[PDB]
Amino acid sequence: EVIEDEKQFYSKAKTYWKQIPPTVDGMLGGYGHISSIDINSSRKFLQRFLREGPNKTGTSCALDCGAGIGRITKRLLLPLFREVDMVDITEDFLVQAKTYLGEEGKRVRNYFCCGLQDFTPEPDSYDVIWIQWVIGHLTDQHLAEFLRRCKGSLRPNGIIVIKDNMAQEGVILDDVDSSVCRDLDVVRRIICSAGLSLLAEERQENLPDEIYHVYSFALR
Ligand SMILES: CC(C)(NC(=O)O[C@@H]1CN2CCC1CC2)c1csc(-c2ccc(F)c(O)c2)n1
Ligand SMILES: Nc1ncnc2c1ncn2[C@@H]1O[C@H](CSCC[C@H](N)C(=O)O)[C@@H](O)[C@H]1O
Repeated sequence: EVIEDEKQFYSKAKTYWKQIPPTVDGMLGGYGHISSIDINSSRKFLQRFLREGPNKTGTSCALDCGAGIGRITKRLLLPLFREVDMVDITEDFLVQAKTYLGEEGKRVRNYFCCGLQDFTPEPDSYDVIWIQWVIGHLTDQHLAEFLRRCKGSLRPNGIIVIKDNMAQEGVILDDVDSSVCRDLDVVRRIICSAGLSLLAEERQENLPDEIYHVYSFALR
């Protein structure tokens, strides 16, 4: 109901991200000062599955969805995992990632340039599949199909993490960058509709009151 034709929905957002500077501040819509707050909370939220316990999550390989120039790949994933794959729809950001990442960018194993609605991660490949601030660009059915494909790419004890914006009441339409913001209910329905289990749900604090609410979901 909030998407009249899907072809124009994707084509408008892809054009939007072509004209965005490959800087950290451009990845977050002009909020690059919160990158340190985000990464550190994502670091804590990720130890829940990395520390000792019954079902320890591996550290062999990870997949960053959205990624951009590698803001999360550089600060969060590359320190913790041996190899990291990146996937994005904007080729410019992946090219600029080779510079932004630096010496450690040599451990980035693959750069995929295509949309999540068309991306199929290899099975039995990743210990962590990080999906941050990008789900608002997919349709409700493509997001469920994508999460269904990610489940088959997880290694034993692997997890899927979704950290994106959540609306307070209703679906908020942002035609500035061609994205939809959803509430916790529709997201959890889509998550459950892919056959995934809720393992943890945490809300990011220490955030400006102008941006949306941000929640993290741990799935497998
Ligand atoms: C940092 C954050 C969370 N700000 C925010 O709250 O939104 C703001 C409202 N307005 C749009 C996005 C900024 C600036 C202008 C942000 C930046 S870019 C982004 C996003 C976009 C599209 C997506 F599909 C997605 O998953 C995520 N979120
Ligand atoms: N339909 C789509 N399929 C795959 N990636 C998309 C997409 N629409 C937007 N993106 C990517 O999602 C990012 C939007 S915000 C980038 C957030 C980034 N993942 C981070 O580390 O914080 C852009 O890099 C854009 O190229």
